[PDB]
Amino acid sequence: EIEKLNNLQAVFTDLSSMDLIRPRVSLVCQIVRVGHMELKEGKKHTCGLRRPFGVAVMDITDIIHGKVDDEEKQHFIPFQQIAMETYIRQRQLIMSPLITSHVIGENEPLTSVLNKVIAAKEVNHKGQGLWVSLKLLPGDLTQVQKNFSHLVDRSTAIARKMGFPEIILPGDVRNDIYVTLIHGEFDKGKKKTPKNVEVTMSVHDEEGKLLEKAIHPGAGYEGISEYKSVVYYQVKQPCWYETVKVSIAIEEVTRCHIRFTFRHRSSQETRDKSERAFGVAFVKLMNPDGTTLQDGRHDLVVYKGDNKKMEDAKFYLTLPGTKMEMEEKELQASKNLVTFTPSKDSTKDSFQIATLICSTKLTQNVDLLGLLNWRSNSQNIKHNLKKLMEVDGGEIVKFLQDTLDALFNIMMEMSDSETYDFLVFDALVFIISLIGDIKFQHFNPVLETYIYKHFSATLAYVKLSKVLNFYVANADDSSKTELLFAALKALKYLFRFIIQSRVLYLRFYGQSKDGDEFNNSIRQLFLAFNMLMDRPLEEAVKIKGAALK
Repeated sequence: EIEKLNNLQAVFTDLSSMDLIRPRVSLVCQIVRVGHMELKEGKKHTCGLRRPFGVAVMDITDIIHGKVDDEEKQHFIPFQQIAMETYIRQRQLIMSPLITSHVIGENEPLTSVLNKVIAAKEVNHKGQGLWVSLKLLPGDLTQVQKNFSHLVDRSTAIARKMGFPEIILPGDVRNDIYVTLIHGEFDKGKKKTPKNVEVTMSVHDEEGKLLEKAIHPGAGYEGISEYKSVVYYQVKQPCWYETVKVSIAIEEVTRCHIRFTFRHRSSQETRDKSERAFGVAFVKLMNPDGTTLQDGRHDLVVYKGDNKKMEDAKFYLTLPGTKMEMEEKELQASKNLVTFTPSKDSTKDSFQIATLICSTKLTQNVDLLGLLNWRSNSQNIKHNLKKLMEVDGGEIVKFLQDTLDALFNIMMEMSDSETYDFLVFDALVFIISLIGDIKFQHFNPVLETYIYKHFSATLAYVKLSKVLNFYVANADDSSKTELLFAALKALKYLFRFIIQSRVLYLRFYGQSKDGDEFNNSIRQLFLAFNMLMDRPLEEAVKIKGAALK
């Protein structure tokens, strides 16, 4: 890219406070050669094949620390090539040749050379490297492009962090799905020469049509229809560890899946293009529970058989894709012997991928979704509520609005179950406690936005007052101590919601008929607090402290 030659300016965004104070950060530049399979002259070879060449690494933690910052410094990061050690030491072996092995100078995965460079602080570059001026610019992409616009114009490349910052801004709309090709064990089949498996991933829809540009190889480069993995030479289980970026329409990702067509890229072009994907794995970006694909490792399974069945969405999508999917179908078949016939096409071949979904809207939780489906999952609402608190606030904050509305709906529809009242009470206590945390304190404006604009209850406040009055009435309960104490920790917003429900009652029924009863509840709550405090201090020293707080 001649246009990039003077515009090869990289900026990594989202680099949070804990990122800078990380003990070790290294600037790893992976150099992958693209072209022919074998570095030989004489035979025509396929173009566009990626092969491992080398990786340049420099520990830029102190640069990220900001200890030394200077544009003039053109850091020459030494380049480490893979050990192609088969041409120098062979010329001197006399009087005792007894050796049986093969030639392996490229077959090492890039993670191997990466770990070598990480361990060995010295790199024998032999005059090969790259010049860069590394400086840390405070702030995210915006103020970097505004307080350092000269260095970082809009034409400067944009790169984001593997993770999330300490301050999740409300409306951090993103769809950064980072797919890492950890490894894949693909059998050599009837070829003694190990297959040069290339993961030409293909985002097909539920109808099987390939999605274009949904796969982005990395920052500073646009999306592509299909991403081809590095074609490892005669490696039975290639280990790529190649991260690609997937940014599909966040509302289309439910109908979108990735089809992993594994093609053996032989030493010759006619063989390569005459060889189809002997095996194909895949994953669908939604879980069966209506949630998007969970963040972490997914153990794909490479199928075998009719390639027509491999490429037709109505079959391979319906067929299980991951090893967990093998287990799911097998276990559902164990109880029900109704037309569940396992296929001998299920070879031992399998694939491994990791999905770092950096997104805001995408849902990954079971009990939270069941609570979303409360109107049809009242049976699990007991368990959905019993397990919602272990759901991290990162998931809750995604649709806190619908969560709050659903809790209030549970309250109005079937308020008879005081058990669900208690569950919703404690879950809401935890909700407000986590929103008050520094992580989610900036959603508190959005929380109050919901309260003033989207709160949807008229008498739940009555039951909240009743339950909280019970909480203060049973303050001496050790099991209540943590529950009542955490309620105390956020009583301001609990009562903001209660006031919202009361005022909705007011403006929906005109006059406060139970205004006197309401105030009586308030007063009896005060005197219950009095009963709490006049109890011996030893039981609840810290609890009366938080009460005063």
